[PDB]
Amino acid sequence: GSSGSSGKEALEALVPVTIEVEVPFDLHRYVIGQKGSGIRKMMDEFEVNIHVPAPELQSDIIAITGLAANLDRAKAGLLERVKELQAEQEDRALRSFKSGPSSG
Repeated sequence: GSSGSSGKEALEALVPVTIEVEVPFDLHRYVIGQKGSGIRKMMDEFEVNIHVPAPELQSDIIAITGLAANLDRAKAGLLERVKELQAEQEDRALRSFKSGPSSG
C-alpha cells in the first residue's frame, strides 16, 4: 500500500545557508562524540557545516550551514540517525522487566 514519487526544486546560488533540524540534546553528546569526530565524517562527506547548541542553552535545534543541495542530503542523514539512534538507546529502556501491565 505504498506508491508515488515527486521532488522538484529550482534554486541556484553560490553562498550557503543555515537550516534548523529537530534533535534531542540527549543525543547531541552522542552525535558530536568524545571530541567531535562522528560529525566530522559528515561535514567532510556531505561537505557541510553542523553546529550544536551549548548545554547552557538547552536547545534541541541543530543549525546546519551549507548549500540548499547539501543541506538536504545532510539533513536527511541526521533525521534518520536520530530515529535509528533513539530506537536503540531507548529500546533497551523500553523493555523494563518489572511489575505492571505490559503488552507483548
